[PDB]
Parts: sequence; structure tokens; C-alpha cells
Amino acid sequence: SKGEELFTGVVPILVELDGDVNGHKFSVSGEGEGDATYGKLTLKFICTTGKLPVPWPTLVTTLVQCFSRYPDHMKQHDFFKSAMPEGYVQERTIFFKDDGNYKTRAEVKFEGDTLVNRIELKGIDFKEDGNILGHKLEYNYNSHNVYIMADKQKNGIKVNFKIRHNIEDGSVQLADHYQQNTPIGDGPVLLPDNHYLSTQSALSKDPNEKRDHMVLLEFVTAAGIT
Repeated sequence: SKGEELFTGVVPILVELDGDVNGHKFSVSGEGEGDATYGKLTLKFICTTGKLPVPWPTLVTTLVQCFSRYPDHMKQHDFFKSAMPEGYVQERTIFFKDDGNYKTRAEVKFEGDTLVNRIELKGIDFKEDGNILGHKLEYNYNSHNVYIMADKQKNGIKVNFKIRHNIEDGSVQLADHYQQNTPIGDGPVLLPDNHYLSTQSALSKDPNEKRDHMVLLEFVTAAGIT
């Protein structure tokens, strides 16, 4: 397909987020590369306003599902690439169990050769000494299933999944994700049958970087059809 051809090689990625969580304003800028042939993302994110007021792991899902590997037999179900280059709007509510929530609105599209994710995040009702504002979450990341269904009413998709963030005491901080994507073009998109993405992410630090930052390596594969 048209969208599909844009992802056959390595594509540069830019991520720009503006955030306000319980009145704590911040910005994050990210750069890296995606190679959808292998479901692979490598990015480095910098908090450009100083110290990030939430834990880095809580931003991973917000900070380009077009880089998922769709098996050849599932390629007709790849909404994300089908929307390109004009792109899509991705909206979420993320409910942190026994704590606040993020609401996000992003536009993902090509700007020239570069795949760009521009995001607005608003966080409310957080406890100032909870796991998020209290910075009680481990700097690591678990592997998840991301469930996708068509939303024909909006020529888009609905997505839901549960992120488990490890707490420093050994417990888990659940983050329930509800998501919708809709194309920016008037152009056609692939509306998928039910399926899921299998994800894994590894978080690290650049030992030479003194700014507050996150290095991310991610692999994602579409599944659940045969």
C-alpha cells in the first residue's frame, strides 16, 4: 500500500510533548529512528524545562504505533501506516489506579522524511505524595498486549490495554489506557479486524547526559490473526 511503502526502511522520528500535570508544566523533546520491518524503535527523550515532574515510565505510551511490525498476512489490518503521510490524531485517557489521570491529544504525521509525534498532555487529580508525583516508580518497563478494534463511526480505531508500572516497594501501579485514533486525511484507511500488538520496551540512561532524560528501545509486533 501507499502508507506501507513509507516504512520499508529506517525512518527518522521526532517527538514533541507539552505537559501539565496538577499544574506542573513541562516539555519533552525526543529524537531517534524507527524500522517497522523489525517492529523496532530507538529514541532518546530530554526534558527541556528542567526536572521531569512525573516518572519517565509514565510517559512511554504517550511518547508512534505506525512502527509496529505487521506480519504480511495481517497487512490489511495496519490502520496506522494506512493513514500516512497525512497522519492521524491519537487521543487517550490513562487512569492511574488510586490516583490521577492523563488525557492526551497527539497528531502523528510525516513532515518531509521525518515521522513526527506532537502531543498535548493534561494530568489532573494526582496525589502529591502518590506513586506518580512522589516519584515511587522503578525506572523500567514491562511487556504488554495492546488490543485494537475498528471504529467505523469515526473511520478509525479504538484501543485499550493495561500498563503495569513497578513500584519501588515491589507492588504495581496500574495504568488503564483507553485510546482512539482517527485519520487526518479525507483519504482511505484500513479498518482492522480485532487483533493486538505485543510490546516490549527497555529503558536506559546516556551516561554522558546531565539533563533529565530517557533512552528507549522498543519492539512491537502485531498478532492475534492467522
